Amino acid sequence: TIPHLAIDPFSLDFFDDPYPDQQTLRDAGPVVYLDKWNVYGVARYAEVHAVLNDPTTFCSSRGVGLSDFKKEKPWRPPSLILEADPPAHTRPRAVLSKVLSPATMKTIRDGFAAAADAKVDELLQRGCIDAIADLAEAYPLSVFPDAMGLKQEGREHLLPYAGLVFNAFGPPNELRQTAIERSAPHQAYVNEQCQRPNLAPGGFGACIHAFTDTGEITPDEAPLLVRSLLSAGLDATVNGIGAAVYCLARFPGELQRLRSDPTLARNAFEEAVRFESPVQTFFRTTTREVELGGAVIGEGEKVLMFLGSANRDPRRWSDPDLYDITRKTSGHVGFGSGVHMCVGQLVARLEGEVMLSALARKVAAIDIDGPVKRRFNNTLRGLESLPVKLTPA
Ligand code: HEM
Ligand SMILES: CCc1ccc(C(=O)O)cc1
Ligand SMILES: [Cl-]
Repeated sequence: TIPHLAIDPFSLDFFDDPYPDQQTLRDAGPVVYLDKWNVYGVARYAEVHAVLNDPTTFCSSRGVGLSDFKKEKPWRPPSLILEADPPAHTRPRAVLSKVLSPATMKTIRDGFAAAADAKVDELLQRGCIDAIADLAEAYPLSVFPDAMGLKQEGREHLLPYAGLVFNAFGPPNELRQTAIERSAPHQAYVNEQCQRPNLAPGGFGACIHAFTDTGEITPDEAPLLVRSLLSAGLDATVNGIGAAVYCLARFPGELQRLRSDPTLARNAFEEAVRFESPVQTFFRTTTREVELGGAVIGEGEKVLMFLGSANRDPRRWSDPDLYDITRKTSGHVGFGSGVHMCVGQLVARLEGEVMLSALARKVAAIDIDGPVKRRFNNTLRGLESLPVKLTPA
C-alpha cells in the first residue's frame, strides 16, 4: 500500500531545507505518491538505484522532467542522449564518451589545473570573495567554454540557458514558467553555437561534428549533441564546486585533512557531490505496469527519483549527514547510475579535483564572512552567494 504525501519537492521551502522532508519521504515507504504533482516518488537508495538501472521499464524517452512527451510538446527538441532510450541512445552516447574520454582529459588537464591554481592565487590576493560568483562560476567559465571551442561573443547566455534547462525539468511552477517565458534569446544563442562553423577546431564541439564522418551520428544530430554539453556542462559543475567549497567552509577538520594530503582532492570532490547532490532529482516514465519495492505502478506514470536523498539514506551510508573526504563514495548516485550515468563525469571530476588541489596547497582556512544566499532551481541545489575569507597557507 502506497502512502500519499502533500510535500512539494519543488517548493522554495523545500529547497531551503530539504533534509527533514527527504527523511519523511524515505521513511513513509519505499514508494510514495506525491499528490501535489500526481507522480510517484522513490527516496531510498535501493529503489533509486534500482529505477536508474531498469531503463526498459523506467524510460527516459518520454522526458526526464515532469512533462510526458507522449502527452505534451517538449519545450525544446528532445535531447538525443538524455531523453532517449537504447538503442537510439547508444551511438550518440558513444560519441560523447569518446569526445569526453580519458584520452581527451590528457589534452586539457594542464590548462585546467593551471587555471585553478591561478584563480586561487588571485582570490588569495583579494582576501574576501564570493565563492559562487568569484570561484564556483568564475573558474568553470574560464576553462569550459574555451574547451568547447565557443566564440567569445554571447557567452553571457550560457548560465541563463542552463538555469532554464534545469528549471524546465521541474513542474509548471513559477520557477519553470518564468524560465521558459522569453527564453528565446538564450535558445537562439545556444542553437547557433551548436552549428559547425561556430566551433573552434580541436574543441569538444568540433570533435562532436568530426564524428559525423564515422557513421555514429549524422550531421543533423551533431548540433543537438553539442547542445547537450552546453546544457549540462557548466551549471552542474558550478554547483558541484560551490558545494565542495561550502563543505570545506563548514567542516574545517576536513579542510585540514585535505591540506595534509592534497591527493585526497578528487575524493573530497566526489564526497561533495554525494553530500550536496547538486543534481537533486530526475524523472522516469513507466513503459509498463511494474511493481517496485513491494508497490505497484501503472503504465505511463512519472516516477521522481530523489538522488540527493538516496545519497543521504542511512540504510546505505554511515553518518550520511557528515562530510568525510576519505569516505568510500563509490555507489553514490549524484552522477546517476547505469546507461545514462553522467557522460561528462571526467570533465566534472577534473575541474573539481584541480580546484580542490589548489585550495589544499594554497589555503589554510575558509571562513564564511557574510550572508549566505541560496539559489533556487527545480533541479539544481546550490548557493547564490557564499561570502568567505580565504587565509593563505
Ligand atoms: C558535478 C557535476 C555534474 C553532475 C552532478 C552531473 C549529474 C548528472 C546526472 C545525475 C546525470 C544522469 C541523468 C539521468 O540519469 O537521467 C547526468 C547525465 C549527463 N551529464 Fe552530467 N553532471 C555533471 C557534470 C556534467 C558535465 C561537466 C557534462 C559535460 C561536459 C555533463 C553532461 C551530461 C550528459 C550529456 C548527460 C546525459 C548522459 C546520458 O543520458 O547518457 N554533465 N549528469
Ligand atoms: C546534467 C544533467 C543534464 C544532462 C544532459 C542534458 C542534455 O542532454 O541536454 C541536460 C542536462
Ligand atoms: Cl535550445
